[PDB]
Amino acid sequence: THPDISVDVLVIGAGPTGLGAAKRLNQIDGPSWMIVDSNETPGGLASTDVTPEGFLYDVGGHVIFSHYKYFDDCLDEALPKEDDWYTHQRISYVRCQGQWVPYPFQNNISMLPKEEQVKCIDGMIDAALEARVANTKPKTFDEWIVRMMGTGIADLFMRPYNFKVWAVPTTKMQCAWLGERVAAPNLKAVTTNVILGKTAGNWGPNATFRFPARGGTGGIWIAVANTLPKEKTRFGEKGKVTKVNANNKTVTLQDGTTIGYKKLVSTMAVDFLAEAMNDQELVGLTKQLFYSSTHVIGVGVRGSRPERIGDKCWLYFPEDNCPFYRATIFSNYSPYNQPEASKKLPTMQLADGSRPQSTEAKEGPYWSIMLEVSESSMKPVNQETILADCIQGLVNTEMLKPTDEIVSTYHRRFDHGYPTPTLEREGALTQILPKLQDKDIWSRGRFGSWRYEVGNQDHSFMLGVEAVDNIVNGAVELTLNYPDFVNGRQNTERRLVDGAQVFAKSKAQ
Amino acid sequence: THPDISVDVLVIGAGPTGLGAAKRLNQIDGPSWMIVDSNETPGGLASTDVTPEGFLYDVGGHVIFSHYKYFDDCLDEALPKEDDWYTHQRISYVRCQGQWVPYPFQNNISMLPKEEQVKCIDGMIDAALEARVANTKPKTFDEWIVRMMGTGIADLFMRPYNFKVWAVPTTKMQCAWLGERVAAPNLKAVTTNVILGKTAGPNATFRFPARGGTGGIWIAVANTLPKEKTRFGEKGKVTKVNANNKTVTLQDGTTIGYKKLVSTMAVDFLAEAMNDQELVGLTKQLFYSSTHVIGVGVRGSRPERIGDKCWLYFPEDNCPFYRATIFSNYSPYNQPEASKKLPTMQLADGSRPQSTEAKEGPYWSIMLEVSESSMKPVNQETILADCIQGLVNTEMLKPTDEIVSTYHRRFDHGYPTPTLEREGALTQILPKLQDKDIWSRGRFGSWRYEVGNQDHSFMLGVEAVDNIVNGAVELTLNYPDFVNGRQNTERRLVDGAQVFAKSKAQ
Amino acid sequence: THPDISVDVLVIGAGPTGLGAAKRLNQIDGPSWMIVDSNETPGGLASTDVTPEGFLYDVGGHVIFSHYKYFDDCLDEALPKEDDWYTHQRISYVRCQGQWVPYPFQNNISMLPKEEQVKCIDGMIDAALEARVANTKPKTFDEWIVRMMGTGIADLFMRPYNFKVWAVPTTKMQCAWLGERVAAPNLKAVTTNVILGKTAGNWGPNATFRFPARGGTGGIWIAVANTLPKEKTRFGEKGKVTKVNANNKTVTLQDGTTIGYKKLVSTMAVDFLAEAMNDQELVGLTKQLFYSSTHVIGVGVRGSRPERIGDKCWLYFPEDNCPFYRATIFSNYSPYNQPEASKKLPTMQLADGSRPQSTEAKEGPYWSIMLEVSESSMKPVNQETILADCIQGLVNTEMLKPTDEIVSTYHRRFDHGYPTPTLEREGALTQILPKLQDKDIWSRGRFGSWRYEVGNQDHSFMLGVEAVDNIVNGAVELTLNYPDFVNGRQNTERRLVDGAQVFAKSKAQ
Amino acid sequence: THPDISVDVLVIGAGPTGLGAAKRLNQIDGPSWMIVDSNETPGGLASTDVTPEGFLYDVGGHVIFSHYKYFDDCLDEALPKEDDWYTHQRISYVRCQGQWVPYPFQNNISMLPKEEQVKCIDGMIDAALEARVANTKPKTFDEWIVRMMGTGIADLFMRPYNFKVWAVPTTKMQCAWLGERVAAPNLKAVTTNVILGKTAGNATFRFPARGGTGGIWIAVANTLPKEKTRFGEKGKVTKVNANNKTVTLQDGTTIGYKKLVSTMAVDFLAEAMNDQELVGLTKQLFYSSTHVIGVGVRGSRPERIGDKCWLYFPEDNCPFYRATIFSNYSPYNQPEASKKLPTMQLADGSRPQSTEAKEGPYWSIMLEVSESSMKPVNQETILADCIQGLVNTEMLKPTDEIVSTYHRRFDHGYPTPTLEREGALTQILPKLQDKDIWSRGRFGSWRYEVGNQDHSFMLGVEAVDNIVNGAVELTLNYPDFVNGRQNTERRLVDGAQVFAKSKAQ
Repeated sequence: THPDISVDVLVIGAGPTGLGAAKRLNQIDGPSWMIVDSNETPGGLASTDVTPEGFLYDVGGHVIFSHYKYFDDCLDEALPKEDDWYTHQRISYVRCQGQWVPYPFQNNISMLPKEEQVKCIDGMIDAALEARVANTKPKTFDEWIVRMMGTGIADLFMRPYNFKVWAVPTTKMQCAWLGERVAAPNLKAVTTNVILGKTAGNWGPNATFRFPARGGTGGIWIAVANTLPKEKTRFGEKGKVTKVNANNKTVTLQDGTTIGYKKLVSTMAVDFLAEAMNDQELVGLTKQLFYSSTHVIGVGVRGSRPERIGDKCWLYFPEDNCPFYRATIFSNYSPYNQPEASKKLPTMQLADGSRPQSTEAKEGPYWSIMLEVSESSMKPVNQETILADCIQGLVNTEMLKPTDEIVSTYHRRFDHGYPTPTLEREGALTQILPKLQDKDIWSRGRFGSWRYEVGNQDHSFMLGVEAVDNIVNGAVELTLNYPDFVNGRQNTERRLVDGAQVFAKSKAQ
Repeated sequence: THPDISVDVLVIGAGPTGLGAAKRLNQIDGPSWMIVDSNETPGGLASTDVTPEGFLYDVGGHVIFSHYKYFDDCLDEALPKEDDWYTHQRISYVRCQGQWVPYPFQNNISMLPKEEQVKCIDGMIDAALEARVANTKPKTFDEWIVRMMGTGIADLFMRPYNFKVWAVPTTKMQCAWLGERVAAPNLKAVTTNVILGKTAGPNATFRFPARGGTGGIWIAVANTLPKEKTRFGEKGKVTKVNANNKTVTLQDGTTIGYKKLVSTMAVDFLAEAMNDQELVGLTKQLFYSSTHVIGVGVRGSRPERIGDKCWLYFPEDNCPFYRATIFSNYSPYNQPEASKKLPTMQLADGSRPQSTEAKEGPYWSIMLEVSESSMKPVNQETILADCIQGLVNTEMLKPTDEIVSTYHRRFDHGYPTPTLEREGALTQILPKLQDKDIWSRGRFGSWRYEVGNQDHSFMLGVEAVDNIVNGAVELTLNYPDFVNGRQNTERRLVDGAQVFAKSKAQ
Repeated sequence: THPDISVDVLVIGAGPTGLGAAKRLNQIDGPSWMIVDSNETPGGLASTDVTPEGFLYDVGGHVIFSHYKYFDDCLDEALPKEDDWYTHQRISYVRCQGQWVPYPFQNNISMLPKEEQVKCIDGMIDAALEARVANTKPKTFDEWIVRMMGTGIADLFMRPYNFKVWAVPTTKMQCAWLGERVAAPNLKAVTTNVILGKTAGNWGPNATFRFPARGGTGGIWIAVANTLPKEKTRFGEKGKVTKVNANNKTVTLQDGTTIGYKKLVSTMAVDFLAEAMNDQELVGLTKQLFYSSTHVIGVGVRGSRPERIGDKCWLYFPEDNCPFYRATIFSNYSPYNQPEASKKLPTMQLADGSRPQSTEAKEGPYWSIMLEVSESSMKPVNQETILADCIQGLVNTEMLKPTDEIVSTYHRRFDHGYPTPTLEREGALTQILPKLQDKDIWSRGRFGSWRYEVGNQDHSFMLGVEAVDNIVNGAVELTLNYPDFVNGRQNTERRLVDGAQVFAKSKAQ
Repeated sequence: THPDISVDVLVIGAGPTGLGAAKRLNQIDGPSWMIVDSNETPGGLASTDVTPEGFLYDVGGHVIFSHYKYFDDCLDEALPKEDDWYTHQRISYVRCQGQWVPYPFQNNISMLPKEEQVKCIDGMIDAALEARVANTKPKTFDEWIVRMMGTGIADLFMRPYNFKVWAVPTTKMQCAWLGERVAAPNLKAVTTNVILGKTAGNATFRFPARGGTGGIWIAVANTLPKEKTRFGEKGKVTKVNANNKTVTLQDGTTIGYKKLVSTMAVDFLAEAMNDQELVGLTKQLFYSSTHVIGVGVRGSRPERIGDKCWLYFPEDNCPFYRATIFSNYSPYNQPEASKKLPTMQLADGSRPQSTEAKEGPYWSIMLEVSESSMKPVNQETILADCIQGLVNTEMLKPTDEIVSTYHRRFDHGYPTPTLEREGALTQILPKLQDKDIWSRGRFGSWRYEVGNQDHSFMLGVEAVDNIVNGAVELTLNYPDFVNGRQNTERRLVDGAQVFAKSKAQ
C-alpha cells in the first residue's frame, strides 16, 4: 500500500535544525525531500513573539557567535541588506553585591569587597597548586568548577548561579559538555588585575555579534525558510505528525495523510518521537533523560534607557534578590523591537507594584527588558507570582526604580527548555541514538539530540545540515559527536555554494 | 588561446592518492575530470616489481590495518573474490640480542636476558615518575621516546632502530606525528608480564592479495575507471605547470586546462615544474630519505622458526637493513612453483655454487629495506652483499643456503622525514598552493608520514575531491589523530547520492 | 621535720634508665645521690628469668644496635672480657605463606607466589607515584604504611603483623614515632630482585650485635649495677617507694623511711607515679595514655637445633596460624642459655600436645624457643590456654615437629609491656611531663616517658644519663625530645671517662 | 723540658668566642685554664672604636636576637643594672626605588610601585607552582633565591643586594647555611598584604647604654680571674707546636696545654703551626674584607628614619650594603649638645663657611662596604663615595654639616659560604681535632651561620663543655637545630655549682 507522498528524505520540524537540513537538501537539489511542522510559522523555539502593545521578545536567545561559515552564508542570503543587521559589542556583566562585575568574573574580582577578594585569590591558589599535580578529569560539573577557580569563586558565582540556570545542583551534572580544555586557573591574570585595580572584560571593538534589524530572531528563520521551494514545505495543522511507523518508514499526519521516506530527519524532542513510534523500548530509555522548563518574562517600560545600563547584552544573577538567572535590555538590540515614541500607551503598573496615577495613554519613548527563570522538580515555580516576583527582582537589582512605569508584560512557559547535561545523559543517549540510527532515523537538534553543547542556533542548524550531508554525501557528523572539535576551529570548508553547484552551473555555459 | 584538453578537476599521479581522487571523481560523476601519470602502469610506489626469475617484490609495503570503510569498499570492488585475498594474523617481532621480541616491545621484555630487563624496568620507573609531574609536551622524537619508555628501552631499541629507519637521529625530529597520546609508560602492564613470565587465539587480521602482489590491487582499482578519462604512459608525463592560467603542459606538447588541480607528485618536483622560485626555496626546507628495497629468492623450504607473515625490525649493527619480511609467506604466488627450474646464483655465505645446473624448488623469498641520507650514506655497490651477510648474522639464512634471485632498486624519495623543520615549511607551502586552487596531497604531496600509508594516501585524494566538490573537511590532512582514533564508516563507495539518483529512474 | 636521708638527686628504679642516671651520677661524683628499687635484683624489665630445668629467658629482649658510645663503655666496663660476649650477624625473617622471607620484606617478595608479587608491585607503583606528589605528612600509622609500600604489602605483612604486635589496629596509632624519614618506596630495588629472583637482606658479615655469654641480658644490668658504690644503693623490700610528696620534695618508703631530694629522676611507670603522688590532676591526664600487656612464652626442647631455623635472630609472624607476633631461637645466642647435654631431664610433653612415652629422665642436647604475645582490651588473651596455643603455633609454623619432646616451659605476663604510640599519646605527654618538670621531677624511661621510640635498653639507659647531665651540667635531653636526631648520628662525644675525670686525675699527678 | 706555663686548657683569642670558653671554664672551675689575646682590650672584632671627636662605632654590629639563655645570663652578669640597657623594637627596612620596604621584603611588596608588584607576584606564582613539584634541594645560593621568591624579587632585591654583601655572586655560594627550611614561597601571605594594602612583617632587642657593643665584652671579661688572663703584646701567639702541645708567645714565653681552644682565623692558625698540609687546605677557604664607615652629623635626626635598626641597599646609587642611625641606639654614642665641634665638610662635599666650633646636638650614621678579588674597593675615595651615597639615598641633605668621620678596613670581615667551603672544613676541622685542637669561631670554624656574637660565644662555651663534660657541639654542626629551638638547658649557674655551694652549708 503506497503512501500519499513519497520522498527520499523527510525532515520533521522547521526550526534551526530542520531548516538546516532543508537548506542543504535544497542546495544539493538531488534526492527528493520534504519538510513538515505543526506550526505554520517556521523557526520553532527560535521565533519571536509580540505583545498586544507591540513589544517583541525572543523565545530562544540570539547567536552571539557562529562557528560555521556555512551558517553565515545562509543568514547573509535571507537578510542580505546591511540594514538588516545591527552589529553590537559582545558585553557581559555579573550582578554581585551591588556591583556589575564584567565577564570574565575572575579577572574582575578587583571590584568586589577586599575581604571577598582574599577568599577568592586563596581559593584559586589552591586550585592552581592542585592542577599542577592533577592526574584525573573532573567527574561532576561541581568538581570542574572548583578546579577551575577555587571554592571562593565557587561560592560567589558559579555554584549558586548554575543552580538558578539548570534548576539542578552542579553536583548532579557532568562536565565533559563544557569542553576538553584543562580545568586549570590563571593566577597571574587574576592577581595582576587586583593589584593594578584594573577592570576589564567584554571586548572592544573587535568581538561583535549581529542582530536582525526587524522581527527579532524569529525574523531570521522566517527569511531563510522563504528561500525554500514552497511546494516541498508543509507548515500548519496540515504538517503535524501524529504517527511514525519506523518499520515500513511511513509517517502519518493529523489529517490522516501518509508520507513515505527512505531517510528520516527528526528534530522534535526524542521523548515525543518515541511515543509517536509507540516503541516502549525507546520510551523507556528516553525517560532516563532530563530537561528543565523555562519562563521567559518580558517587561516594557516608558522612558529613555537608564544611564546605568546603557549598551547591553545579558546580565547574570547568582544572588537571591531575584528569581531570574539572566536578564537583557532587549531594547538595546534594535529600535524596532519596541513601539516608536509617537505611539501612545497607558501605564499598567509601577515597578513597586503600585497603581498608575492616570489611565491616560502617554507616548514613549520605550525600552524593554527580557529575562529567564528555570523550572524543574528540584526547583518549582509558582506560575502566578513569578511575573510579579521578577518585577520585584528588577527593582532589588536596581534595574527599575519603583517609580518606573510598566507599559507591557509578557510571560510564556516552555515545557522543554533546557536539555539537562546530567550525569545520566550520555548513558542514555549512547543507547537511544544508535537504535534510532539503525532504523534510518537521524534524530538531531536541541531536543532531537538532547545535548546542550550543540543546542545553539548555529549548532542546531548545522546538526541538520550535517545529518543531511551524511545521508547523501556520507559526511562525518562532527558537531553531533565532536563539539570540542568544531568549537576549537573555524569551519570554512562547507559553503552555501560548493564546487558541485559551481561546476553544474558552468556546465551549461 | 584554448588548451587541447579542458577538465574541471585534473589529477596528477596514479598512485593510491591519485587513484583515490579518481575514484571519488568517478563516483560523483559530475564535474569533468582526468588523471595522468608518467608511468603506464598505475599504482605508483605501491606497485609490485618482478625479477627475471619470477620473484615478486612490493616496493611500498602493504596495508596491515585500514582506517576507512570507503577504502575497503574500493578494494572489494577491485578484488571481489574471497580467493583474491589471504587473511593473516597481525604480528610483529623485534630482533634484539639473538631474541625475537613480540610486539609491542615494552610488553615483552620478559623475552630479553634478565640483566637487560632490569635496565629497561628501571628506566621505565624513571619515566613513570616524571610523567606523574610532566606539565609540557615532548619537543623532539627523542624526548618523546624517553618519556614513553625510559632510557633503558631507548638505548636498547628505540634510539638505534629509529636512526636506521629515518636516516636521521631521533633528536632532529618532531614527535607530534606519533599522535597526541600522552607520553607516559604503563608499569603495571610491563611489570606484570615480566613477573608472570607471560609473553604478549583468533586475533586481529590483515589481508594480502592472492596474486600480483600489492601492485595488483592498484591495477585492478584503476581498471574500474573510464579509460577515456585516463592517460597513463609517456603520453601522460607532466613537464610544465602554469598556475597563473591553470594550464598543464605534457611532454608531447599536449596542454590541459583545469579549474582545480589535485597534484600528487613530490611537492619539491611540483614547485620545479611551476618555475616558482619562491616555492622552490621553501620546498628545499623539507627533508627526506632514500630507501633501498632488496629482495632475495632462495631454494628450499622456509625456516621453521619464522612462520608468520609479518615484519621483523632490526635495531642492531649485525645488519644494514632496519626492516625485513618473509614475503613468500604472504602468498604462494609471489615466487615460482616448485617444478620450475633455476640455477644457483650464489650461497648466502657469498661463495660460488658447485655447478650451474638448473634445479627445482620449492622457493621462499625475503625482502628488506635500507635507508639512505646525507647523515647516513650507502655504498650502492656493496649494499646487497651486506644485506645477504646480515641475513646470515640474524640467522635468517644459513651460509649454505642457495640464493636463486636478487632484487635491488633505489628510490630517491623514499620517506617524508618528520623533521623539526617540517611543519614550519608545510604551513607556508600548502596554503600558498591552496591559494592557486592546487591541492598538493600524498606521501610526498603533503609530505606527512602520519598519513603517507596506502589507506591514508588514498583518502588524501578522496577527501581532496570531496573538499573540491561537496566542500568536505579534509580530516586526514589536518587531523591525523582524529581519523586514526576512530572508525571512519560514513563515506562509502555507494553513498546516498548514488542510491537516490538511481532509484529515481525507477 | 627533716627526712631520715637527704641527697641532691634521687633515682627511683634500677632498670636500664635508673642505672643510666646512677652511672653518670657516680662518674660525675659531685652532688649526693641515691638509687632505690623495690626489686632486690637490678635490671628491671631487662632481666633474665630461669626455669627450674635451667632455661634462661630474657623478659625484655636484647640490644641489636647501640646508638651511643657511652652505652658501650658501661657495658665494656661491666663485662670486660671478650669471652663475656658472643657476636652474631643481624639477621631477620618474616614468616609468610610457608616461606621464610628475609628482611626487608619488600626486597624479598621475589619468594612469594607470583600472583602475590603482582599485587605488591602494583601497590608500590601506586605508592611511588603518589609519593612523588605528596605534599603532606601521614596522620596515622596506617597511612604511613600505605605510603611506604602500597596496599599490597600492607595487607600481606604490615597491617596484620602490627595488630598482633601493638594489640591495636594501625589506624589508631600515630607515625611520628617511626622517624622523620620520608615515606617513599623504592621501586627499582624491589623490582630488580623480583626480576633477578635475587634474595638478600639480613646483612652480613659486618652487621653484627653482641650478646652476653652468660646470665642472659639480665647479667649485663647486674654487672653494671655492681660498679656502683653499694652504700648509695637500696634494693629490695627496703627500697620500695610507696609515696611521693612533690611539694616538700620527700619520698616515703614502705618501711616508713623518708628520703629528701632536690631533684627526682623517677623511672617508674608515669601512671603509677601519679598515684603515689595522690595528684588527681596527673592521674586523670595519665589515664589518657594507653599500653599493652605482653606474655613471654618459653619452650625448652630436646634434640639438636633443626637446620632450617639455623642462625641467631628474630622471626616475625603476620599470619593467624600462630598467636605470637615474634619468636626467636634463644638457644642460638649462647650455649649457656640452656642446660648442657649431660643434664638429664624428663619429657613433659610432645609438641603435638600429647603425653610422652616414658617419664624417665634423658640427656640432651637442648635448644630453646622464646616468643611474645600481646594483650589489650581489643586483643584479649586466655592465660590458661595461650601456652598450648603458642606450642601449637610453633608446630603450624613448622618450627617444631609434632614429635619434638618439650622439656621445659615458661610463661610470665607483664601488665605494662608496651607503651602504645596512640594518636592521643602526645596530647597527654605534652601535658604530663612539663607539670612533673615544674616540680623538679624528671620522669624518664620506657613507661616513665611513655615513648616507645626510645624505650630500648640503649635509649632508656641514656634517658637516665641525659636526665642527670641536664640536672647537673645543664645538658640537652636529646634522646627524650629528638629521637630522629640521636638515631641518625653516631653519638661519640659523651664517654664513661670525660675530660673532667681525666683532668682531675692528672691534676693529682 | 718544661714550658714556662702549663694549663689543662689554653684559649687563644678574647673575642666573644674566646670569652665564651673562658666563662664556662671559669664556671666549671675544675681543670686549669688560661686565655690569651694580642689585644689588651678584650672583645675582638666585637669591639667599639671611638673618633677623636667622641663618636662611637661598633666594628662588628650588635645582637638583635639571642638563641641561648646562657648567653643572656652572661650579659646580665656583665651589665646587671636595667639602666645598662636600652630596649628597642626589632625592625629593618630595604631601600628600593625611593621606597622603604619593611621586613620581610616579600610581605611588604605593597610598598613598591604597582607595576613592580606584578613582576614580583608573577615571579612568586612561578616559584610556588614549581615548589609544588620540586623533589630536590637548591644547589646554589641563587637557586635557593629563585625557588623562595621567584625571579622578580630576585632581580629586584636579592641578587644585587647579596653581591654587595658577600662581594661574591649568588651563584658561587652554597645555600645550606640559610637553614633546612623548605625553599617555597607563601602566595596567600604575600597576596593578602597586597590586596589589603596593609603593611606588616612586641619583638625587641637590647643595646648597652654606654660604651657600645664593646662595653659588653669588656664587662664580661672583667668577671674573669685576671691572673688567668693575659691580654696585650704579652698575649700574642707567634708559634703553635701541635706535636708537643706547646705555644710560644712573642716575648718567648711558652705555654703547655692538653686541649687547645683556638679562636684565631684558622688560616692564620695553620701558618703559626707551620703545617703545610693545613696551609694548603686552608687556601680553599674564602673571605671578604669589610669597610666600616662612620659619619658624625650636627643637628637633629631626620623625621622619617626614627627607628634604630638596619637599612639595606640593593641598588647602586651607594657603595654600602647596609647602614644604621647609630645615634638612635643610645644618646651616649655621640657627644652631648653642649660639646663644641668645628664642621669638617658638608654632605655635598664642599667646604664649611667658618672653622669655628659650634654646639650640637649631634647624630651619627654607620655603614658597611664589602671588598674581595671580585669586588675591588678604592680606599682613597670610598669614604667620599659613601657620603655621596648617603646623599643619594636621601639620608643626608647636601647642606648637612659633617663633624666626624670614621673609616677602618678589616681584612677578614666575613667568612664566605662558598660552594667549596664545606669540602675544605670537613677536612681541616677533623685534622685539627685529632691534634686536640678546637678551632672555633667566626674565622676559627669559618661558618657564617654561627658567626654571630651569640653563636660564636656558644661555640667556645660548647667547645669547653665538649672538652670537659663530653657535651655535643650542637651549634658547630647543627645550626638549624639550635636556631629552631629555645636553648634554655645550660645556664651560668648549673646544678653542679648549686650542689657544691649547698654542700658547704
